[PDB]
Amino acid sequence: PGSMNETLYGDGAIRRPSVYGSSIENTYAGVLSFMRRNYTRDLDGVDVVVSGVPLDLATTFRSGARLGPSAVRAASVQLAELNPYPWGFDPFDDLAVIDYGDCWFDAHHPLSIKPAIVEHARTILQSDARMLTLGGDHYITYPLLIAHAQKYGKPLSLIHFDAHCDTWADDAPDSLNHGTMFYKAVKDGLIDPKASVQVGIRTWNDDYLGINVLDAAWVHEHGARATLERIESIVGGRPAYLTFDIDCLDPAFAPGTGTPVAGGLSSAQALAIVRGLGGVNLIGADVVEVAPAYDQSEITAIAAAHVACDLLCLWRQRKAGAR
Amino acid sequence: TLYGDGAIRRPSVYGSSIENTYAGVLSFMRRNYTRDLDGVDVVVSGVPLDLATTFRSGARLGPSAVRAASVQLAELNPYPWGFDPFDDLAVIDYGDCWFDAHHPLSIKPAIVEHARTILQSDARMLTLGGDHYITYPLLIAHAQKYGKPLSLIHFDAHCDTWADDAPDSLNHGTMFYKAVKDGLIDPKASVQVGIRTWNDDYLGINVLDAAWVHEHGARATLERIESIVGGRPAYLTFDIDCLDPAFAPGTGTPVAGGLSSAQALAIVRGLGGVNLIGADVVEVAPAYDQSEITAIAAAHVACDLLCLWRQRKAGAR
Amino acid sequence: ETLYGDGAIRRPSVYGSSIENTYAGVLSFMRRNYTRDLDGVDVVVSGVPLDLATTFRSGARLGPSAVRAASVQLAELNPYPWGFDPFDDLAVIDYGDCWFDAHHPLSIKPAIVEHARTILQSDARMLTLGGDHYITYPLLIAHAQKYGKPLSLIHFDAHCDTWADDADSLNHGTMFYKAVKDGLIDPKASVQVGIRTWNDDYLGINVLDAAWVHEHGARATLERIESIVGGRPAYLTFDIDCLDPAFAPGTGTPVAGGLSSAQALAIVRGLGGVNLIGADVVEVAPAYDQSEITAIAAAHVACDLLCLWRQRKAGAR
Amino acid sequence: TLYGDGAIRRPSVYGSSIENTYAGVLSFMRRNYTRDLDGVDVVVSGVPLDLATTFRSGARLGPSAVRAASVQLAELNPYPWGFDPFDDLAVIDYGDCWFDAHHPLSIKPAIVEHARTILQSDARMLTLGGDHYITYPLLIAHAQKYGKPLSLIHFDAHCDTWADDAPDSLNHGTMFYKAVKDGLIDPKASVQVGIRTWNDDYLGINVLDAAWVHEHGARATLERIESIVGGRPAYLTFDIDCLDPAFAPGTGTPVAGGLSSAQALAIVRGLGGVNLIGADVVEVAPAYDQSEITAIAAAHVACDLLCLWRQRKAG
Amino acid sequence: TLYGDGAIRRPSVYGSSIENTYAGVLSFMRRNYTRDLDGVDVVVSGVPLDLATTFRSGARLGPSAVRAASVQLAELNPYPWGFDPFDDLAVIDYGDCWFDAHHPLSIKPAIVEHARTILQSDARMLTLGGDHYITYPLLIAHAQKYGKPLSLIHFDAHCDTWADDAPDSLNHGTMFYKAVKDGLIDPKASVQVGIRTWNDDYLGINVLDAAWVHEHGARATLERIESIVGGRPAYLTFDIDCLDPAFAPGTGTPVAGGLSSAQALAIVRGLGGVNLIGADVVEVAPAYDQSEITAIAAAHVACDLLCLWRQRKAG
Amino acid sequence: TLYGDGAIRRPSVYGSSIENTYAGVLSFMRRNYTRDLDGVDVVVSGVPLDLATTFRSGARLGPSAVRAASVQLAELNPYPWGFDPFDDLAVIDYGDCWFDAHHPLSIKPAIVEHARTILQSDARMLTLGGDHYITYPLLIAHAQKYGKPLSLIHFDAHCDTWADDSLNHGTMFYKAVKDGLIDPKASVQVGIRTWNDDYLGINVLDAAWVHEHGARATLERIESIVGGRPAYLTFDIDCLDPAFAPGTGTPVAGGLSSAQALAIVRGLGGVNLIGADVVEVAPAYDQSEITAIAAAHVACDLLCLWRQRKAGA
Ligand SMILES: [Mn+2]
Ligand SMILES: [Mn+2]
Ligand SMILES: [Mn+2]
Ligand SMILES: [Mn+2]
Ligand SMILES: [Mn+2]
Ligand SMILES: [Mn+2]
Ligand SMILES: [Mn+2]
Ligand SMILES: [Mn+2]
Ligand SMILES: [Mn+2]
Ligand SMILES: [Mn+2]
Ligand SMILES: [Mn+2]
Ligand SMILES: [Mn+2]
Repeated sequence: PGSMNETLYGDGAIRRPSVYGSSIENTYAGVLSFMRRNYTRDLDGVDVVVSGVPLDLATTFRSGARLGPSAVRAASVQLAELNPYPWGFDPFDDLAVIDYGDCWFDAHHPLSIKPAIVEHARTILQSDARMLTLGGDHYITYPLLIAHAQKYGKPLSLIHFDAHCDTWADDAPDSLNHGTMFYKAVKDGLIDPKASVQVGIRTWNDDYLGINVLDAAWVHEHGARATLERIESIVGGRPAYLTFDIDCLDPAFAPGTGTPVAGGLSSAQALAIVRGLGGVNLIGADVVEVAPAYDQSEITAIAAAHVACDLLCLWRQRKAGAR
Repeated sequence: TLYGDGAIRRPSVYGSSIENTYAGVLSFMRRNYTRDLDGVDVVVSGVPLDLATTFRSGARLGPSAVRAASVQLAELNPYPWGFDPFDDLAVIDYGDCWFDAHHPLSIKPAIVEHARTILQSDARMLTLGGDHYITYPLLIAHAQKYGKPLSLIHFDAHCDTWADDAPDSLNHGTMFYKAVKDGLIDPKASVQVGIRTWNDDYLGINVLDAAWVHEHGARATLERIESIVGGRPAYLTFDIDCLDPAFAPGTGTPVAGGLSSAQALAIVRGLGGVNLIGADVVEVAPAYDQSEITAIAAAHVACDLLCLWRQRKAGAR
Repeated sequence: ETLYGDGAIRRPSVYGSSIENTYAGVLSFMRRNYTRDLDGVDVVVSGVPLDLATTFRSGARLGPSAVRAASVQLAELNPYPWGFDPFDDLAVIDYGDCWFDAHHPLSIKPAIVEHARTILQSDARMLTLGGDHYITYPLLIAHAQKYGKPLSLIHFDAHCDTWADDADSLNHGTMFYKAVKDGLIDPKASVQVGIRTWNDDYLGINVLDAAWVHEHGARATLERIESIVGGRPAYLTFDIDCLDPAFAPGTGTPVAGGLSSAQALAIVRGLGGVNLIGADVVEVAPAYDQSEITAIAAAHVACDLLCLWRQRKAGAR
Repeated sequence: TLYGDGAIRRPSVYGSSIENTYAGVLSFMRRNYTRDLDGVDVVVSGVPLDLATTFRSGARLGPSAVRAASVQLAELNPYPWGFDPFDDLAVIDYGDCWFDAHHPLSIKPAIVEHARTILQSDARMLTLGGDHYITYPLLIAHAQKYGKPLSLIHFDAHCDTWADDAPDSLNHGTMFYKAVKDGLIDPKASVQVGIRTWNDDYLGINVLDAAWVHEHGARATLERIESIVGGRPAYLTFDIDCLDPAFAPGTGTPVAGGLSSAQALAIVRGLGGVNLIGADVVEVAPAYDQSEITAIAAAHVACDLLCLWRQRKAG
Repeated sequence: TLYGDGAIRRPSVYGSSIENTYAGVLSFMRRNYTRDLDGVDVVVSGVPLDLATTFRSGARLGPSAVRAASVQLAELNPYPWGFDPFDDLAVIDYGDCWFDAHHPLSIKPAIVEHARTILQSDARMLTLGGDHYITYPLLIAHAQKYGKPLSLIHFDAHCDTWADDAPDSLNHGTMFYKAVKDGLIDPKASVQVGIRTWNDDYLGINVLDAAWVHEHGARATLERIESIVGGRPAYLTFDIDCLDPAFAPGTGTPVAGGLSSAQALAIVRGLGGVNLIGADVVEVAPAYDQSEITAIAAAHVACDLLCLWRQRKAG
Repeated sequence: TLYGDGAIRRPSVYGSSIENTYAGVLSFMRRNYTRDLDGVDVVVSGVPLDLATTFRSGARLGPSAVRAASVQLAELNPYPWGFDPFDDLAVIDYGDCWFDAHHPLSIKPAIVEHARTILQSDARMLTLGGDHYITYPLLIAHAQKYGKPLSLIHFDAHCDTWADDSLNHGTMFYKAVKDGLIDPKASVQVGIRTWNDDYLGINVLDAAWVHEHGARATLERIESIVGGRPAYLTFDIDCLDPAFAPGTGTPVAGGLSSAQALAIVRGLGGVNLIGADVVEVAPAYDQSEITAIAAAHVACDLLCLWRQRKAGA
């Protein structure tokens, strides 16, 4: 440890002295941080912080998303072995990404959870790192948006991939519900519906609150490039937060989720869209609702890890293009 | 509005109740459990058969798997419909066709009698399988009420028209050969969709194979189905193995290269002008299902069929 | 006038069994009548689908449905070794579930207390299916109202659930600490069986740890339980994680070195002289179950509890 | 000695071959695949039936599951026997009894004829199920050969003696009522082990219930079995649901409170005194199995039965 | 016409037998189990290797999983072909290549010798893996027979051409770098289909990545393949991880955004103009499979390869 | 006290932190992830090998599965011990032994060097497998430090003493005996239920023997056999019946319960325990983590034995 010209074969997440660079791993072993990034709470010189919020108390059907962050970390091992495709660079050579670990909260006092998540995000945002957050159920995005609006102003543009709009009316602000937190976000003025977009939608709301909806059928009909171009058109250059609910994907591709809805996107379609979002002013992102107890050979977590990897690459390109 | 267990508490056959999605009585889409058919528009029932299967068994548990997989569909108005179908359409869950499996020759007449009983009420039947053999006695009873020959709209990897001249045989792969021979269905005005297995003699039934559907798309498939059946009385039978094993792992005879659930639902949703007299959704085998995704796709098909009947009940189509 | 299929929704009487295909039919607990009418009822089975108090894996919210599905074989034959059909003499119904607004978690405790209050007003016994173990605390509140306090608790669990907690908290590991402080249970006349986790302060409750049960045997364990509770009113709470993970993999907090189902059932079946006022069977998490074996073991415990009540109603004990 | 695929390569019915455990032709314990019965001591075959089941289906795939689960048993001499039984005992894998499931009344006579054919060779049959109904037509053929009544040694959570006066029903829970009423088995000289379900009329068959076995132990159970059957021609039928669901989750009718595989194997291994004329191992349902543990326990039972016959042949 | 267990009963290498789909000897598509190669057109064999894997192990059980998954394909004429290929094409199941895993340096020559032996008969090889490393020693033997350099048609999420200058290494991700360096395959006349991982140096092999296939479709892809290989002797190697993890979860290195089985089969079925000299289907890992869907997709690919050979024999 | 991710945040190697059981960094029993061995009593490390397996592969993922399965054990004082071992015993998670799998002849010396390096610190090794072959190079390193011959306490359905450069998880204890690493007369195998023509004079308490005579009789026989000799304990999870340990490469019916196995291990406080491993967990075959959970319990109890021995010294 620390010896001159020490080669780092294995366990880079706990051994690498710098936030930059990859190191050799056996894919089936080694410390399982997200894409093997350094485990640390030190935020100096960091561009992106990956962290987990292991919540499933706000779920309406199956529970299990509390284990989502660990599942996505475990599923990210192969993505660490090679330069991401089609990017063809190692993003960690010039993008400083760490794994913070998780947002602790006291589940047994559930009204403390929302402020715990706001404070977690507030703390990270004081560093000027971007947040890439692994869920956990979709409720987490509401306090994340609160903290993001503090830093980046309001209203924000939301880019929301989901089978569900999560904007069903809820007359109780204090409720812990993964299906009504974007109703609250709109009512709080956190997000601008006319400059926001929901992609892969295939469930019904009497009032989508004026948010642009590109439903699953629309995506299938028009294709990924058309979808990507419509997203760019809607958000323009506004500060945008991207929230990816893995149940956007068809249950064939994402069986490991609490509220599966037939007729969704393939991972190919979703990734083609995410990979093309380089023109967007992406301020923060999350990937939510992975429930490993319902996963099958980790395929859901693997797809979630790919989304997260492509989000990192988008940030690498933004940093490298401004250099 | 009632909170919890609407299937056993609502005094009316109409309307939805508030449920926790992970609890409450598990009838199909939470509809009232009852054997009283008076004023009912659609009867959901199960026929828990797998004795006719040629590969894996397990379809005998299909009806309970489809009921359990229907809980999310009861929470919201179906998409893209945007109505609660149960405000205007009276749908009940009858429970199941009982039969003595240990006397398997008694099974065909038990299914015919189950259907004859329900059809006496003028309700439509939406039947959950069970293996595909069940559709043959169901068609016998439907031909009694609606006349013959019927148009068959058949989603499946398999034609189920392989030759079989033994009448009393119990085979999920030959009952539509028997159906054509009995004059129950008109091959020229029938259509098989998603086919990807070989028969030397498809009996003149129109076939839109899986490769055809992939090449031409859902709208083209839908329009070809409409062209073939026209205004004729039609029975729709959906074998979940129509879908690729990726979308429907939970089935007895999986065949690679099938439809997505997005394709299949796009087709079914567009069939509202068809004179659908009855329907079934078969071959769900929960022992081979993975996180219920097969049963979920089956429940979506069943839900869309109810929405087609709601539009017709309401005078829209 | 024996009915064939779907007895739970068809029998006019609360007494008696019907013929079912084991793989079909309405899935109430042991096929008992689904009803909210408590008149003349001896035991009410209900679910409380909670998992918000869990400390490791979630999933117990689906426990009640899993235990119901797992009870189908128990309905087919007279329970063994009893050799009677308990439902000829004991009126048992399935009430469905306690509804609650999960998104307002502070409302859950009073919802469960009210559910139990309502049922206990009928003088039926409650046999409650969990759900995480927190449900037992509000169940005890309601039971102590009816039957007096302090009650004797017979608690099967790998966990004492008596770890100190100073605060309205929702925790399946601290509710028996609250129960003791509230004066709901008498520690000296209470017993915890299968314990294999550490507490600095077991609150004077008698502990028969898993190793003690293995060393002394089921008969010794039963007799020690009986000695501890004597003739006092007792509530029996069975956390399925009492059983070793080999027998009960489907649970949120599995701990190695537990009881077999043979051991647990030998104990429960022998508790016929105890004044059991109520009971529950908790912590079944079907997402972690394997070929339903956990839910099957839970259903067997519940069945035996019913048989104990039948024997008491019948004057045999 | 041959390397790989001994089941399709060995010219002799005797002897073992070197296999990679994770490859090679999957006959039962790698035995020769053949229909030639000349000079054979034991014929292993499958009857892939699950049409007679009352709860979960799946036992139709039992024989293939058991064969796949037997790979490790072929690698070493069985324990505690410590001999390779195939050096002295000629055992083949016949494959399966074919039947037309779509004509279900043809199944019973197909199984009788399957057994009658093999029994003409004087080999013993070790049959892999398949649901328990298969034991009834197997007993019909065995009674033809060995005389009636036979002694039945029956390991099961279920007595399978519930009344059923329709002879041609296909029911895995009533076929031993038919066997008793037909005079195929002598109830007074038969025994049921691991029982933990209720019948109002056990037909006078001796029952050693699961609780009894737990209380008294394998040695006591074994000795009671011997006392009941004495030297009478005995058929052993092992329903894997005798084992607790923890040990045998892969079965159609799981009942809590069962035997461990340690208990069952200790009993079976001790049966060298029994005049064992034929046996089966039934109700493995691989769709419900978990990491093959049920099929593994079933393959162990079958292996031990082969070892019992090796010992009897030597004595 | 025989009823049941045709793999061990048919005296001729041609023709099909009646099987219960859920029973019967489990050779690949029920073909005769034999090591006799006289008059044989195609030999199916397994190479149960996973020592060369970089992530999950489990491919060692691939050959048995693909054989089990092939039962339905044997019941009907393959679609859309509409003929029984086994009436005109003599296909056998050889069993597996045995190797001493405990001496891993012996594995490569064992596989070369397995292939050399089979190829002396002029039968084509259709080989079931096993991890992708197997294709390297297979290409060595194929180059001995058919000359060097061969055209490679490679379906995979991975190029397997990452640099590796240690000769004796056992690595499923570097063996095609070795194949190119050894002059076994011609990069300019080879093609990799479904690629979605990065290499700084694809060695000039033509790449049609997963995104390209999704954009342009099966017909455009198959036509580009034909254009690249022309009439050169071509070896087809199909890594099941070419398919998206939704269709092929049972594999050691799953990568999102892959092909459907509909796309892959449409391409493979269209390759009748290619001078196909041998083929393999690799990386099925049944411990990670879900209701056999991966092994089923793999069996479908193998079936279609057999139908291509039947057509080429007829031409 | 820290709330969450103690494995990467605690400045001291002693003490526990508050964790949500379903979250936080997944080191073994949440111990500090570090390669600094100064002042360390026990080093937990993984050796993710399955190249030596004879049936199912999958043990390469064993160490990660055992780590993940150890989360509940970190929440409470271990039972029946009733102390937090980490207040007095310094335990770290080193991570894993790296090796180049694609050059398999390099693996044995890599494992030896791994152990040699850790043993230079005087910490004890508790190693998570990985297939059983790992114990052979571990024993080589341990015999270098502690002298030849060692006592072996071996829990397994398999004797691994079948007669035999080879990489084989079933022959490495034949080599160990022939190399003079272990003394068979002062060694013991527990749970055995597979056949060898020559058990090499090692004392065997087979599965049936344990079932017949019980855990107390077994543990007393063990203590008797090994006396005060330096002893290495190797626990193959397939010692347990497949009902308790389905997640393993070579499952054999008729095995021990976790209750039996833990009763035996917990009672081994008189043994001069110099090193230990827990091997053959294959998570691809595990069912609701039960195999990995039993393996984590065995490892926890080994830590508790060392805590007691440090206190008794
Ligand atoms: Mn959402
Ligand atoms: Mn959603
Ligand atoms: Mn069909
Ligand atoms: Mn079909
Ligand atoms: Mn508890
Ligand atoms: Mn507990
Ligand atoms: Mn039976
Ligand atoms: Mn039975
Ligand atoms: Mn490859
Ligand atoms: Mn690949
Ligand atoms: Mn070992
Ligand atoms: Mn072992």
